[PDB]
Amino acid sequence: SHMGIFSYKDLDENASKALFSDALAISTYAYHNIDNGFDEGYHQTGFGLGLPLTLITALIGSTQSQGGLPGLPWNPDSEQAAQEAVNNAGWSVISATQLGYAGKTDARGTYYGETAGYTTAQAEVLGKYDSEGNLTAIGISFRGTSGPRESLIGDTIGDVINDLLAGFGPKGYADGYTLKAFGNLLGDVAKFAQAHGLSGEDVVVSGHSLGGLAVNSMAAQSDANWGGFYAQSNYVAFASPTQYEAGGKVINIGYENDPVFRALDGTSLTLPSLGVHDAPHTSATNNIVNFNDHYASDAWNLLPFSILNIPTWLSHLPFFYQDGLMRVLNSEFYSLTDKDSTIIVSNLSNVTRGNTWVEDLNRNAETHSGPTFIIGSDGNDLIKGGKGNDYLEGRDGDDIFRDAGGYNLIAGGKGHNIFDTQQALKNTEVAYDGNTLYLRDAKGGITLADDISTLRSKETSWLIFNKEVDHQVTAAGLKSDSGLKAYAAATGGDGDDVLQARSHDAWLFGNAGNDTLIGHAGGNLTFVGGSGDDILKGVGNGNTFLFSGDFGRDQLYGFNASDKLVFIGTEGASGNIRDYATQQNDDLVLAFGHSQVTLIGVSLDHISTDQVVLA
Ligand SMILES: [Ca+2]
Ligand SMILES: [Ca+2]
Ligand SMILES: [Ca+2]
Ligand SMILES: [Ca+2]
Ligand SMILES: [Ca+2]
Ligand SMILES: [Ca+2]
Ligand SMILES: [Ca+2]
Ligand SMILES: [Ca+2]
Repeated sequence: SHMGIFSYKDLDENASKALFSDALAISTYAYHNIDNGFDEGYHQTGFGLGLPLTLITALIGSTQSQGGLPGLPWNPDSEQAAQEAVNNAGWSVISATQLGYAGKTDARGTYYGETAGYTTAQAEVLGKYDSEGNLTAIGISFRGTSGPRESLIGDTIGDVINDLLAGFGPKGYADGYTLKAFGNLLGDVAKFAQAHGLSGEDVVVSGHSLGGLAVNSMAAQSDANWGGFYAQSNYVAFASPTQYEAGGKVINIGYENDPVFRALDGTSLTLPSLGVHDAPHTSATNNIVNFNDHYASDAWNLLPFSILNIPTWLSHLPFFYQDGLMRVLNSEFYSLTDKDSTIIVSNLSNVTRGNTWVEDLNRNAETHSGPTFIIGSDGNDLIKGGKGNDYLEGRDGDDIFRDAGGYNLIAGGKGHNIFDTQQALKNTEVAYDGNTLYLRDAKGGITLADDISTLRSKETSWLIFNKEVDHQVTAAGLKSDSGLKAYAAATGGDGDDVLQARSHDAWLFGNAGNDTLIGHAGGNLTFVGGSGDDILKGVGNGNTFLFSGDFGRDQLYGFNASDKLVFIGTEGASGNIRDYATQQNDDLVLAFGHSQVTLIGVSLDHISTDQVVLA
């Protein structure tokens, strides 16, 4: 059973999604929009010849963004923007007075580290309230490296000393950070929580980079300190160099090409710490790619990947975490993902998005495996899937998709979207159920694609060896300069349809409703019952029975040794059909949670491996 890439402990899927959303919001808030100008600059001028301009904007912003420097009257107030965002997510700062806290805070309510050597640490304490004003949850967020704009340089230097001691300092240092920085504050928050009827489980703890380290540190101290109040608190760490994994308290989320993420092994410095360190960790999402201008560039990657290579730090910036990971969370394919799913997140500048394909380069990382998910932007994307199984999501904007093989799901989203086969149309079998385009390649790989307006092929002749040809996708067939080409299919509607294959039908599409799909003597037919509970009557040899998503409860007659079952984007993580199977007398039931198919008069030992695809 898939629980989502951000699944946490034994929470149900909706609860862990809500926890993740809260964590990322408060983690982001701790930076007070310090990287607002970098965000604008990067998207406007990029990371290549325009990099000098990007850096200027990072420092002093514009009329539309605020860079690192405070006090420029033509910048917008990015700190107010940051407050609005965290308040919108349901969270508001709790004052030192409410907590009865005697330590240091600033005019924005931020809490400061308590011990000498830790006085540049920053934390935020926030509350979530019900519609009647009662406190229902508490959020604790630790800031990564940096500080308030007004003391940015001095504060950053103290942070850097803390960072260096975590890597090269005494054993125990990382573990000690949060206790030394915020030991007293955390005691007061616990008493305040208790006073309001809350327990440790009502607390979310988050933070990014050095803040992610602080999350792991707090978890590491939580069994013994503060009366054990926070032992069962919810720890969500972003871009942490460290992992605390004893007791399974922390989820460590980050991008594999972020050189800070997992830089330390537990808390230990190792040789990979100064190079590529992609050995998988049990608490971590090990295979999410930040597909940005640096990752995309062969020229940038002539330099060795290392935390000592400053350009590689592009992938670490908080705005990439906020924007990119919320798109993962909100993906149409989220319920199909697991902790270690390969996910490629489009994070290109406006300079490169129009000429660079988002694809799994597998750069500076262990070899990827399993299905690949590629998440587009709300802009116009170019997205390319590989030879294995792919889930491609365009979102808003006019997107163009390519894919090199296997079994695939494509969601074009809003906009005018195009699927580009890169070869002669005659090499692809094409059909349409009225909403979804079905494409089968010469090796039998099948793609389902939603919201595709145009199918693009590449044609040739003795005269012009390359010509792109666009085919408008319509209910009546593909329309191009040559005319209208009908689909070789029978297509039902929302009702309970009876569909009988005609001599040249290659597909039967029941669509919604409980349909009856009847084959023919020549076989070689693909049955797609669609949603609802369908009856599939196989006749002859070489038939394919196809099932995707929530496909209802089907009954399958006439299955034999020459037929094939294809499951794409269905419930369950296993790639072995035996795991789904139960014999009920003479019938074989294959169960996919809320969906299932019963093969009438079939036994499991009569089905060979190559008769089933689980994609
Ligand atoms: Ca700081
Ligand atoms: Ca990896
Ligand atoms: Ca898009
Ligand atoms: Ca593919
Ligand atoms: Ca789109
Ligand atoms: Ca129907
Ligand atoms: Ca149906
Ligand atoms: Ca069905």
